[PDB]
Amino acid sequence: MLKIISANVNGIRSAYKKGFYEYIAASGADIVCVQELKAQEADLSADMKNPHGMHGHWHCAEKRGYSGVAVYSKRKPDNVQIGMGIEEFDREGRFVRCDFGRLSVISLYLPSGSSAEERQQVKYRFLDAFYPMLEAMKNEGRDIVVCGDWNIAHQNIDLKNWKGNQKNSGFLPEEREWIGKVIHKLGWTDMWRTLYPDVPGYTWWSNRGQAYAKDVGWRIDYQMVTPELAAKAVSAHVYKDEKFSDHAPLVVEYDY
DNA sequence: GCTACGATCG
DNA sequence: CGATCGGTAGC
Repeated sequence: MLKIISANVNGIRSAYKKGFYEYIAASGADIVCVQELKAQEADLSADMKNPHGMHGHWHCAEKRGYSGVAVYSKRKPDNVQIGMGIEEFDREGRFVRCDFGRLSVISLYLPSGSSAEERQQVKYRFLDAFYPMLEAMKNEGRDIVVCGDWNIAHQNIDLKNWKGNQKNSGFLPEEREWIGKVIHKLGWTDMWRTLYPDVPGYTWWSNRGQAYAKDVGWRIDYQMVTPELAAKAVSAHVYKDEKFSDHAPLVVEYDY
């Protein structure tokens, strides 16, 4: 079985002190896509680049302790693409792609717009520039899994307080509509929602109040999958036995 | 300190 | 409903 994990680690150095390194192996994952390294290559230990002898490819931001994504895999990729090919966003290290024969897996960290209006605008620009990339990849006809933190909840079921967040970055009408377009217009499959139509499956919880304790969370981490491979998905779960971050790892198993 | 990233309650 | 009520990671 092909096990792919998507985990926003909220600082790889921090997560490695919480037991995330051991989790990489114990999970039995074949491919692990991580987001928010919050570190540059020089700050990464050998074990943070190639954990447990796994191959690894990362894209770090130009600013220190910020963003950054990576893809670890037991198998050696026959091709690697660091960045979207758009400087505006590659400055922030938000996109990595690895090709494994007929398969391709991406680690994505989509920009947040909650800090300020200017960052919301930047986020919308990212949607504009990434949408055509999703359409192209979809047209490749090959098996593709885009894991990562998309920073958008799609429907009411995807967050605890949908009524009160309709004017907040992450659940704005325009954003929800964008996700909807990716799924239906482009034809991508929200793997979790298709596997478990009724299960909320939150993957993130705010630091405010007692959000985590009360399970006041959002589902903003995805594995968007192409049709053929999506139909081969057998199960998935949000790992919460341990906590290495304010995000929880999203695990999906495929009958390849 | 800084940067950067909405649950609670009146 | 609108007003106010931010913990964390790394610099």
